[PDB]
Amino acid sequence: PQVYHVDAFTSQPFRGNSAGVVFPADNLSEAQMQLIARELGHSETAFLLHSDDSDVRIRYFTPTVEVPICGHATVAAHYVRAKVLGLGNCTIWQTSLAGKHRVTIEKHNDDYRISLEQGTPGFEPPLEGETRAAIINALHLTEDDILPGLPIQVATTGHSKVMIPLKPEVDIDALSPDLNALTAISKKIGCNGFFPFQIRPGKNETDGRMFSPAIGIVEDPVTGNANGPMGAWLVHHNVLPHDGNVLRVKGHQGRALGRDGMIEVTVTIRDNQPEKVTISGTAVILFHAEWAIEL
Amino acid sequence: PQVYHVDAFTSQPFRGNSAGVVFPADNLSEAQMQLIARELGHSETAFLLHSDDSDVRIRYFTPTVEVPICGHATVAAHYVRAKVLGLGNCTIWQTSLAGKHRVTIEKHNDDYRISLEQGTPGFEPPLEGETRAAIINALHLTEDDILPGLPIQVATTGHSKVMIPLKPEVDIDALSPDLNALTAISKKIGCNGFFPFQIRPGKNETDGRMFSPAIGIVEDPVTGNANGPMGAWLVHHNVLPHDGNVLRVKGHQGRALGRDGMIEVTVTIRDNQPEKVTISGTAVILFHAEWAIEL
Repeated sequence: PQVYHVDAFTSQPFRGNSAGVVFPADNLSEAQMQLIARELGHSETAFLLHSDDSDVRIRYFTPTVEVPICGHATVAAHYVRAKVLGLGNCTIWQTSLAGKHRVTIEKHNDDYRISLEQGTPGFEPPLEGETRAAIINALHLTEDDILPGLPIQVATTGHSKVMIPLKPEVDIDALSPDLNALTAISKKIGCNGFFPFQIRPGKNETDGRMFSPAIGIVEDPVTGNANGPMGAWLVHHNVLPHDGNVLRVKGHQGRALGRDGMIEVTVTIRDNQPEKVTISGTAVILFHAEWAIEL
Repeated sequence: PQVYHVDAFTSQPFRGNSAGVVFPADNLSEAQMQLIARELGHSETAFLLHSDDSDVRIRYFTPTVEVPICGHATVAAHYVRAKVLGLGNCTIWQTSLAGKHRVTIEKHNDDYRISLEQGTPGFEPPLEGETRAAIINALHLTEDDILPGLPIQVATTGHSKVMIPLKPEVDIDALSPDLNALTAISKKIGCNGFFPFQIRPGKNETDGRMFSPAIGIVEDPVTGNANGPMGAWLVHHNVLPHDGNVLRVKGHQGRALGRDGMIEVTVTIRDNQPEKVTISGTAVILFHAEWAIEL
């Protein structure tokens, strides 16, 4: 029984999004898992369990509550598991609270990249009138800062987020929103995260920040559930040119926090609509240890 | 270069006040120590360094800033150091930004107790009028709940706290303070922490809670710089009987957080006043490891 401290969506130590990984977590109760996640203090800790109906079952806990699948924690978990079991190029099936998920492992020069297929892409009607203006004013921007001819709009591949497309000229790192205003807007529109992003001039690459004060996370460093839908939204609205039937976007997040990370978003396209979204990233293990106490 | 994860002021895993301990830290810069402290996410991480004017130097970092000294981190550090070096019953001097402090290490039953001698006890003029009323109201109490004829006041042995003496009848675990009100009080009085405490009937034994929302810590599990001054306060205001040489109080803190800890406070007495305050506790190492990355 070991604990691993992992920075996900980065190969640079102390960057990315940190997660704990514990295994084997078989015969740990729900309450012991919750206690260990509280103790480690990461946004999430993944606990790896044996499964007879899948390759592996993962349970995910914040310091206070069990959650369903989490992108960065899932990357961390499979990165650890690949490294410990010495996997090569493999497809793995994992179970969680949220059912079954397809995970891919790619090995290149003794390092690993983990891919996760997300749920079905979807969009809600664009936010207009007072709700739009209130979101823009919560970021202390004006309508001139928004990418022309594109909506502020809830997008999802499983956990919904508000897309806020910004012009390249906007200083996204200087953004300091009204957190209480965003929290109020989240209850009305029923969406707990806001995702302002911009596109690097000329490239299929982006820079975003994810603010979710309603749920108690002021800002998450690197968010698969924002970057995935963003890639889907980019196809849906024909914002980026693509050859073939795939859009590949390199999403950057976490720079203002001093926790830069990179998610590769691959979107398969059917009749110019997003069909499937896959997110990819690597990780770095800072340290790992056997527990010095009986659990 | 190793990292230890320690719960201080307890022998029970997952209780007490957790701290990180890193050593040797001699080839780390200030920036690296700060990043490590941020990464571990403990309220404090202690870094153990060679000293040229004492037995050991310690630097203390929260996730955001360097601090002069802290009790639970000091206990963690010397506990780890005692385990790693196989020390016996030793009295040593440590150096920090707070200066030179005397640390005692005691070995009983293959385990260790660490004592730290704090600074000189100090007591400011009692808080009265609107300020006293504001503090009581922010705890959702009334004047009937405060230990009769005793002041609410800033007291200190190194880092000041507001002493709030409650009747033993008050349900201290049920307190849920107006944190915005405490934050505004802290700014007016120039003190960031509030320490409601009560005395167990017939015993030299206390229960307390330390709230410090002004600095982004809603509640601290076990605070040496609150329990120390509390011990001194009890002598200064003639609250508990004693022989006249020493008063020993067993302080408890952290129960409502599910992070129960204990801190022994020893106060030497001269002319019916507190002269010298020592705090003591044990600790438990949850795990430790060499860093897997180059620092």
